[PDB]
Amino acid sequence: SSMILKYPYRVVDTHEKLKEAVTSLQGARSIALDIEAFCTTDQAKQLGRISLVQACSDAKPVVFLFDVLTLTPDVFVKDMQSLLSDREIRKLFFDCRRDVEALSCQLGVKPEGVLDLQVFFTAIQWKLRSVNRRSGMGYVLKSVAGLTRQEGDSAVQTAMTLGNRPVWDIRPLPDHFLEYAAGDVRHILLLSNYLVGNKDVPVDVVAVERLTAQYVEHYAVGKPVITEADATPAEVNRAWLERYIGPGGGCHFCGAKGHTEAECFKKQNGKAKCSFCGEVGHTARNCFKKHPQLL
Ligand SMILES: Nc1ncnc2c1ncn2[C@@H]1O[C@H](COP(=O)(O)O)[C@@H](O)[C@H]1O
Ligand SMILES: [Mn+2]
Ligand SMILES: [Mn+2]
Ligand SMILES: [Zn+2]
Ligand SMILES: [Zn+2]
Repeated sequence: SSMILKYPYRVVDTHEKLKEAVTSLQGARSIALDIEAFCTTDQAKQLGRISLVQACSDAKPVVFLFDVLTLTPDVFVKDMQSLLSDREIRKLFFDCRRDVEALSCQLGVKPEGVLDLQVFFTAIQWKLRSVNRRSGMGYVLKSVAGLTRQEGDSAVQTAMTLGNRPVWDIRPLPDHFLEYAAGDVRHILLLSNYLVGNKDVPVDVVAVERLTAQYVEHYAVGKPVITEADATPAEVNRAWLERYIGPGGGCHFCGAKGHTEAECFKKQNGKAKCSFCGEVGHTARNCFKKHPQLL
């Protein structure tokens, strides 16, 4: 699965290349998606103009970078909409809210069969700790796969953070912009191997598909979305978490919300440590080394 991180990118910027990419993605079971958009100077909620859509599936070891700007939304949608609409093909996102709004407003398509892995992580946190906070991809990759995420080129990130120019409008795109764009979908598809079809994961994939579908419905309405689904940008609607995931959990050792027993201070600090030999698990009064007359 760390093979996914070495998938090279192909730029899909012609009608011919688009048919080929579409043919390959049609054979997939899961497709990780992302959007790179023109930076908004204003810094309002919606993504700016779609520049690239990035796709990486379990059907081929490759990241497609669809140059929507060059192809035009019209040509892109003609060939991609049935695949986007096909609920039998899982679309994997990391925070789908804005991406879905953009697909709806700018391309006229609503994706079906969507799974939001940022929402998946929060659902796990809800189930175990009563935490409805959203985590960045870095934190999630670390916590779930033990991977330190290789950041993208700092020029790209800096240009974007300044917010005074579009950034993603230049053509051709330099190589380091393309490599930046390909980053997220590889991480998304990698991450889905740890979350989907894994019995160590305490939430059902279908419950998260159902929570994801609330986000798709809220954000794919053909127009800019005014009222947000979540109380603040960095969390997940608690009422939706109760509905699709169930009641929030907490620490089985001390009863408090916010942590599990493996992270409980009181559980670790409460365990017997031998004052004589140092080993956790017995007291001194039961220590074979301190008292050999117990052998
Ligand atoms: N630091 C940033 N400052 C401004 N816009 C950003 C920034 N990061 C991302 N964006 C915008 O959001 C899009 C999605 O980025 P990402 O969520 O990494 O896939 C980018 O293509 C930009 O349009
Ligand atoms: Mn994104
Ligand atoms: Mn991205
Ligand atoms: Zn505790
Ligand atoms: Zn001892």
